[PDB]
Amino acid sequence: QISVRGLAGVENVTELKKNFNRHLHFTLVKDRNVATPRDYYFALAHTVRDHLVGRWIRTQQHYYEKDPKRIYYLSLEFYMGRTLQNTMVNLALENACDEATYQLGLDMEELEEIEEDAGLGNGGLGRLAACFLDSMATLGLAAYGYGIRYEFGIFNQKICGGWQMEEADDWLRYGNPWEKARPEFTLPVHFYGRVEHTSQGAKWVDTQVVLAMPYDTPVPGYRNNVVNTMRLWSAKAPNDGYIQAVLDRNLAENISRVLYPNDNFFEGKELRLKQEYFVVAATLQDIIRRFKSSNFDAFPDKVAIQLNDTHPSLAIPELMRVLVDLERLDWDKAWEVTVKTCAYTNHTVLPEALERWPVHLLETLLPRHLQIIYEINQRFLNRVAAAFPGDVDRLRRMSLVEEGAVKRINMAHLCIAGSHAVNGVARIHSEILKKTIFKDFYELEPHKFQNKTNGITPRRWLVLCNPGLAEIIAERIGEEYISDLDQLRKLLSYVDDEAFIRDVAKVKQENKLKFAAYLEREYKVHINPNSLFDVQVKRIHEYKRQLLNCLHVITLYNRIKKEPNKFVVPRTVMIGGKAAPGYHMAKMIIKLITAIGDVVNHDPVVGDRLRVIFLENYRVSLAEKVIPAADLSEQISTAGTEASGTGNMKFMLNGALTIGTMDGANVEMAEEAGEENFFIFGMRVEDVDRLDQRGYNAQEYYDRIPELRQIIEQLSSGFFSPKQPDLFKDIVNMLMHHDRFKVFADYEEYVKCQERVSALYKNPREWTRMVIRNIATSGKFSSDRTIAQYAREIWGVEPSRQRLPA
Amino acid sequence: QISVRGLAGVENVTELKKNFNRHLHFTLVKDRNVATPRDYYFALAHTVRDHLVGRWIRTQQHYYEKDPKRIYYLSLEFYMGRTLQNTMVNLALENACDEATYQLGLDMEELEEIEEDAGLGNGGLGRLAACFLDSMATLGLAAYGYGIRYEFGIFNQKICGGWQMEEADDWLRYGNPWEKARPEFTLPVHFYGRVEHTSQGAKWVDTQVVLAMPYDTPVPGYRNNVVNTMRLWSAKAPNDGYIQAVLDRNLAENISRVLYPNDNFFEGKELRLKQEYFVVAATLQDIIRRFKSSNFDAFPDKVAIQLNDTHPSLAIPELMRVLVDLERLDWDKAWEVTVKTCAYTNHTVLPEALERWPVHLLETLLPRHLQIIYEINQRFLNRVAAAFPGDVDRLRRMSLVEEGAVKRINMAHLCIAGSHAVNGVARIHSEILKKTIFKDFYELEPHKFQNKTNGITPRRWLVLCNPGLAEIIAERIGEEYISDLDQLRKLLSYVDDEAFIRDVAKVKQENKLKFAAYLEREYKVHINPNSLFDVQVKRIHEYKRQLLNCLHVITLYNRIKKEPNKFVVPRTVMIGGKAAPGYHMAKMIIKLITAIGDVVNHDPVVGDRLRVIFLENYRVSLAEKVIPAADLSEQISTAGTEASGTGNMKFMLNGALTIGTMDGANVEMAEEAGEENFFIFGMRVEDVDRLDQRGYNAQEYYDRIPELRQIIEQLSSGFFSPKQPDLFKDIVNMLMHHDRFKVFADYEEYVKCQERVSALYKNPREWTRMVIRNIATSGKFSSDRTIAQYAREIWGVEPSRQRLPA
Ligand SMILES: O=C1NC(c2ccccc2)=N[C@@]12O[C@H](CO)[C@@H](O)[C@H](O)[C@H]2O
Ligand SMILES: O=C1NC(c2ccccc2)=N[C@@]12O[C@H](CO)[C@@H](O)[C@H](O)[C@H]2O
Ligand SMILES: *Cc1c(COP(=O)(O)O)cnc(C)c1O
Ligand SMILES: *Cc1c(COP(=O)(O)O)cnc(C)c1O
Repeated sequence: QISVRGLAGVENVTELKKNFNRHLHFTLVKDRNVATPRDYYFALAHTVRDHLVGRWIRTQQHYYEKDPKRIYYLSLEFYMGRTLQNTMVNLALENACDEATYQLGLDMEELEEIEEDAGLGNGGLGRLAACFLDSMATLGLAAYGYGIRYEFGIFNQKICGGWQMEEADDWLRYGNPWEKARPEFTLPVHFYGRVEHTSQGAKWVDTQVVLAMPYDTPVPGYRNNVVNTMRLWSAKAPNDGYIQAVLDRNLAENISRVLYPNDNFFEGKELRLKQEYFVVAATLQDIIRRFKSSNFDAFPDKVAIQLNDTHPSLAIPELMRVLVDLERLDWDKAWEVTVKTCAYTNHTVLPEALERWPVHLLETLLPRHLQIIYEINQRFLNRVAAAFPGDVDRLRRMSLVEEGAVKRINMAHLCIAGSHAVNGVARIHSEILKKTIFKDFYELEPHKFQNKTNGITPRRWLVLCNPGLAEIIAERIGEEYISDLDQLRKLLSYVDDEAFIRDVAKVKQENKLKFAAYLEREYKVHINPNSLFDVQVKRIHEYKRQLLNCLHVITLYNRIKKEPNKFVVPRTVMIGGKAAPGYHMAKMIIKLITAIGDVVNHDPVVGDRLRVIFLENYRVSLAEKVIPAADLSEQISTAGTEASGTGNMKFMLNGALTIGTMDGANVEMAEEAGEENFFIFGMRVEDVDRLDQRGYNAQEYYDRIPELRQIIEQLSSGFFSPKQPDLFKDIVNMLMHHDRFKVFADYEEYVKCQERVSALYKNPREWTRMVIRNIATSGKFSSDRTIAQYAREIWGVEPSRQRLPA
Repeated sequence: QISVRGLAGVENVTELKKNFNRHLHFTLVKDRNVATPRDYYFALAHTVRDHLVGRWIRTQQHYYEKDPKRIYYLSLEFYMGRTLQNTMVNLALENACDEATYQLGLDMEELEEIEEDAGLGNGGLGRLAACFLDSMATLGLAAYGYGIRYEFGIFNQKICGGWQMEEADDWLRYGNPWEKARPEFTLPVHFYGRVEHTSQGAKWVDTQVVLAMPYDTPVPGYRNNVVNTMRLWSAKAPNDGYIQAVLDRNLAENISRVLYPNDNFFEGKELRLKQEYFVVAATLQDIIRRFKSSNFDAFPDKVAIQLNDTHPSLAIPELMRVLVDLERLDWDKAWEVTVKTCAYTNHTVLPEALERWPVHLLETLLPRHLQIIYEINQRFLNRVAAAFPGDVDRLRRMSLVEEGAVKRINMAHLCIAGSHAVNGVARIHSEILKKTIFKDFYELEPHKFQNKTNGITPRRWLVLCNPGLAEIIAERIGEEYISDLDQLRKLLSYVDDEAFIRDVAKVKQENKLKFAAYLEREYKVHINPNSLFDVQVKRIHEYKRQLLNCLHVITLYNRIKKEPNKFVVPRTVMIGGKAAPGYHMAKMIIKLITAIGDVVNHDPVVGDRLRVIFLENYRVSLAEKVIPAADLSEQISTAGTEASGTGNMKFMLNGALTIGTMDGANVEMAEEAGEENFFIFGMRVEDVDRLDQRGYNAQEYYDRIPELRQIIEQLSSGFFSPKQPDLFKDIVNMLMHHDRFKVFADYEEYVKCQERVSALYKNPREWTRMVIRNIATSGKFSSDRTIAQYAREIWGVEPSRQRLPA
C-alpha cells in the first residue's frame, strides 16, 4: 500500500500464505471453520517468527566467531509493548504480510489488536530499556538485555465511578510466541545462609537455592539482519507433609511473579530485594560463562555491564564476590575489573525514589554481600580522607552506610564508587547531579560524570505508529532517515512548500479521525475531531503536575460559563496514566479528572467547545494510537523534577506542539527547534531555588489571582463532588499548605501561555509550519544517537550500520 | 528392522528427516552444533505429532457429522507413561522414524529415554484408565477421557540408606509437546457460597470462582486413523495489598497442583474434594455444551458418563443441579436422565479406601450438592421402605448418610443409587460386591450389577515393550492378533514346535541380558542373567504381601547357609514399588527389603545363587523394561483383597509364569491357561472367612513352623539391622498380633509352591512349553475385550475396527 512498509513480492506473499496455513493446521491444530481471530493472530505470529530464526542463530554464531566486546543492559524493567508489527517493520515484511493476510480474507490490523502488550515496566525507565534494545540491534552491537520474566506486568487499569481499579495483567494466559524457553541454561541463585571464614577465605554456606530459568526473546535490528537477545529469568523451585512441601514451591517462584508498580516511593520490601539479587546473580553467572568460552585482566575488554538505575546495583558486590571468593583474585585486582566493567545510569533526583536498603535486611538475605559492601565503603572513605583531610562531614555524606534510626545502604553511593562512568539522562539533569546530590563524588572523581540525553526509537515511534507521516516524509527525502533521524533537518527546506504543509496537516487530521472513532468504539462517547487535541499521558505523579492541567481546564470552563456567547478555540483535553496502587494523592487526582469531566462534558452551554476525557489503561499500545493524534503535548513538570522525560520526544516526532517547562530534555528540545517554536512557560530551576530559600506561600497566589481563588472555592464547596461535598479536601489542603511542586507558582504563566497556543491554533497554516520546524529538528532524540554516545564514551565499542548476510 | 514396526518407505524416511530438521531449526531454534540429545527428542516428538494432526481434526469433525453417542470416561487418574513410541506404533511410523533418525546419525532408543512419564496416576486404577483410552480409540468409539492436568504427578522415589525419599515429579519442566492448550474453552467452577430458595427455585450465590482451562492430548487408535481426545483441566485464578492479591492467586491454582499419592487410606482433605468437584463441574459443562450443538429426554441416548470409582461421584448431584436449578427440569425427569446417563465402576472392597466425606465439609464447600444428596437419599430410602417394609436396619445400612461421631456421605451408596449400572473389575470381585458390601443394593436392584473383568492394551504391553516376542508370534500367525488378542490361541498349535520353543526362550534370554545391563548401567550392581528372574512390582501395600515374599527370600537364604554346598536354582529376586508417603508400614517394608538385600547380596557363601534387588522408582516406563525380562510373576495378595490386578496380565502376556493366590483376575487367568499351567497356592476366599470366624492366631504358625520361627527371631534380634537391633519391631509385632492379611497362614503353601517353580525352571523346555500355554491363553485380558463389553452391556454403542480415511 505505502512504500516504507516494504515490497509485496509474488513469491514472498505465496510463501507467507503457505506458512500461515501450515501453522494453523499443525501448530494451532485448527481448520478454517473453527479458527478464532486469535488463532489467526497466532498463525501470523509464528509465520513472522519463522523469518527471525535463521538471522537469530547466525547473529549469535557471528558473535562467537568474531568475539566482540559484549554489552549487558541490566534492568528490572523492559516495557516492550507488542512485538508483531515491530518485527514486520524491522524485517521489511509488513506489506507482504498485509497482502498475504488480505488474500486469506483477513485484516492484519484486527489481528495486531489481539496481541497483548508485554507490560514488564512502569513507564519511562522501562520503555527506555526497550528503545535502547532496538537501537543496539540497529547499530550492530553485541548487546544483551537481561531482566526478569514477570508472570504479571503492570496492572490493567479500570475506572469505576471515576476511581482507578487494578486488575492483574495476566499477559501469558494464551502463551507468548515470541519467547523461547532455555531450561538447559538454568542457574542456581542463593539466599540467606551465613559466612564462614576459612584458611582459603570466606565461604557462603547453608543458603537456600532458587533456580533461574532463562527465556530468550529476539530483538531485530532495522533491516540489518541483526537479531540480538533479550534474556529474562524466571524463578523455579529446586527439585529436592508431602502435599504441603509441593505447594510450598510457590514461595520460591513468587520471586518472578509480579512487577512492583510503585514508581514514586522506594519501599524496602524483601521480595523486591530478592528480585534485584535474582536477576543480578543469574546474569553474572551467564556473563562469566560466556566470557570463559573463548584470567580476568581481559574481562573489561570483553564485558560492559550497564546498570539501569540502582535496581541491579548488587551486580557490583556480586561481581566482587565471584572474583574474590570463587575465582580467588585479590581484592585490588577484583576491584579494578569491577570498576572498568560497570557503569551506572541515574534516572531520578527525587529523594524518596533513591534506594536505601536497611542493613538488617541485607544482613539476613545476603550476608556476604553486606561484608563486601562494608569493605568497599572502608576503602572508598580512605580515598576521600586522603583527598580531603579533616573533612569529616564529607566522610559522613559520602559513606555507603547511612547512620540514623535504622542503618541503610545508599545504593547510589555504591554505584558511583564501583563504576567507571556515572551518567544522567538529559543535560540539565546531569548538571543537577554534579551541582547537588552527587557534588561530593564529582569533586572526588570529576572524570566519571557524563551526560547521555535520552532518545526514542523512530521505528516504533514513527514508522510503526504513524505510517502516513513516515510516508509523506519519505516522499520528499527518502527512507534513510529511519536509521539516521538527523536527516529530518532536510525538511526545513520544505517549511514554505504549500503541498508539504497540506500533507502534514492531512495526516494529522486523519490520525485524529482515526482516534476519535477508536474512542467512540471501545469507550462509547463522542468527540469533535476538529478540536485541538490537548493530551497529557504519563504516570500520575504530583511532580508531573496533572493538577496544573486540571486547574487550566477548570479555568476554560469558568471562562465559557461567564461569557457563554463568546468564541473560544474548542479543545478535547485528554489525560491518561496509571497511579501506583498505594499512592493516595495520585488516586485522588484521577478521581478529580473524572469529576471535572462529569461536570464539563454534560454542561449544555459548553457544548463541544470543551471536552475532558480520561484515557483508561495508558500503556505502550495506547501511546502508539493517541500520540499520532495529538496537537498539543503537555510536559509541565516542576523545573528540576523530570530527569528527562521521553513522551515529550514521541510527540515532537509525531507533529504535536509542546507546552512545557524548562525541565529535563524539554530544554534540549526547545534549543533544537528554537524557543519561538516551543510554548515555554514557568519557573526555571533557578527560580524554584529562589522561592525555596524565602519559602513557598501558596496563600499568596490564592490571595492575588481571583480566577485561582474561584477554582479552589469550587473544589472545597463540592461544585465537582455534589453528593460528597468534601471529597477533594485532601487536594485543596495539599495545594494550600504542603505543595512540594509549587502548582500555584506556575499557574498564571501556564494560562497565558495556553492562550498563545489557542491563538496559533486559530491559524492552521502557521500552526503546521511550526509543526514542521519541530519534526525537522527532532533528530537528536533518536535513541540511535543516544546509544552511539554510550558505545563510544562509556562501553568503548564502535557502532555499525553494515548488514549481516540474509 | 522387524516387520511389526511397519515399513520404512523411501519417501516417508526423506519426509521425516526434512520435518525433523525443520522443527530443529524453527521450533527449537538450534543448529546441529548446539543441539542437546533433548533437542533431538523434541524435534522427533513434533515430527511424529505432525502426523497425528490431520487425523485428530478429521476424527473430531467426523463425530460432529455422524453425531454418535459419546462416552465420557471421568477419572482423577490417567497413568499414561511416555507418548512418543506409542504414537509411532499406532501410526505404523516406528521403522520409518528409526531409519530417518539413524540416517541423521541418531539412535532413536536413546531419544525415547529422554521423554518423561506422564505419571498422572498412582498405579492400577490410573493405568486402567490409560489402557481403556487406547482400546476406545482402537474400537472407534467417540470417547473422551476427562481428568485433571496435575503440575506434579506421582513423586519420584529415591532410596537413601534403604529408605524411600519422595521428590516432586516436575514433569512439565521442559514442556509437553503432546498437549494443546485450549484457553478459549475455559469454564468457571464455583465453590462455597450459600443457597437461596426463591419463587423460581433454589439459587447458588456468593460463590468463589475458579477457572478450568482444558489441555487436549491426542489418543491414537491402532492403525485405524482414529484419534480421540484426552481433556485435562488446569486451575486458573479469575482476573478480578496489590502484591499480596496477585500472589494469593496461587491458592486457586493449587487445586490442580499435585496428584494425591495415598492409594491406601481415604483422608477427607478439602483440597482433594476441590479436585473432585473441579473435574466434575468443568467436564459436565463441556458435555452439555457439546450435547446442545446438534430437550434432555435424548440426553442418555447421546451421553454415557463412566465414573472411575467414586472419585467423580459428584457428577451425579452436579448433573441434577444443572438439570433442576439451571435447565428447570422437574426432579423425576432430571433423575431419570441422570441414572440412564451415569454408570459406576467399583475398584476396591477394602473399607478404609471407600470415600466417606464429612457432611460439614460438603456443607461449607458445596452447600447445594448436599441439599440434593439429602433429597436423593430421602427418595431412595422411600423405595427401600416400600420394597422391604419394617426392615429399619436395612434403611440405616443403605442410607447415603452415615450417622455416628461425625456424619458422613457414603459416596459408593450415592453412585449405586444414581447409576443404571454398577460393575466390579474381575468375576470374583463382582461376586464379593453382591455377596458382601453391596448385598442390600443387589437385593433391591439386581439388574444394575455386572462384571467387567479388567484388561491391558497389547499395544503398549506387547508390541511396544517386547517387540521381539511380538515378532516371533507374528512370524507364525500374522499381525492381526495385535487388535484381536484371542488369535493368540493359535499358538497352542505350536506348543511342541521345537523352533518356536527355541524362539520363545531366546527372546526371554535377550530381554534378561538387556535388563541385566540396564541395572549395571543406571544403578551399578551385577546380576547373573542365567538366574530365574523373580519379580514383584506394584505399589507397596500390606494386602499385596510383599512381606510374604520377604519371608520366602529369607527362607532361601537360611537354607543355603544351613547346607551351603548343595545345589539350588539360582534366583534374582526383584521387588519394586512406591509406598504412599504417610503409610508407615509400607515404608518399613521397603526398608526391610533393602536390609535383606544388604545381608544376602554381600554373603560370600551365597555367591550369585541368590540376589535381592529393590527396583527404585517403579513407574510405567520401568514396567515396560522389567516385565519382558521376568520369568516368575508374584501375585500373592490375600484372597479377597486384590479387586483384579493388572500387572498379573502384563506378565502373562510377556512370557513369565505366575505364582499367585486365587484372588482378583488371577482366578480367570488360571482358568484360561488351566490350573496345571499356573502356580496356585494358599487360602481361597472361603478359607479366609473360616479363619476369621474362629479367629486368626499367628502364634499358632510361629509355634508349629520352625523355619518361620527362625525368621522371626532373626528380625527381632537385629540379624538384618545390626546397628539398630529393634528397627523392625513394628513389623514383627504386626505379624504376631495385628496382621489383617494373614501372612503366616499362607507361608507353608507359598514355600512348597516356590519349590515346584524352582523344580520346573530346572527343565528349560518344559518351562518354555508352560510359558507358551500362558501366552496363548492371555487373549481374554486384552482391554479391547473389556471395552467391547462396556460398550455393548453398559454404554449401548457398537465397537468398530473399520478404518477412517487417512
Ligand atoms: O520514567 C522514569 N522512571 C524513573 C524512576 C522510577 C523509579 C525509580 C527510579 C527511577 N526515572 C525516569 O526515567 C526516565 C528514563 O530515563 C526519565 O525520562 C524520567 O524523567 C524519569 O522519571
Ligand atoms: O489399582 C487399584 N487402585 C484402586 C483404588 C485405590 C484407591 C481408591 C480406590 C481404588 N483400585 C485398584 O483398581 C485396579 C483397576 O481396576 C485393580 O486392578 C486393583 O486390584 C485395585 O486395587
Ligand atoms: C514514553 C512512555 C512513558 C514515559 O512518558 P513520560 O511523558 O516521559 O513520563 C510512560 N508510559 C508509556 C506507556 C510510554 O510509552
Ligand atoms: C500395571 C501397573 C500397576 C498395577 O499393577 P498391579 O500388580 O495390578 O498392582 C501399577 N503400577 C504401574 C506402573 C503399572 O504399569
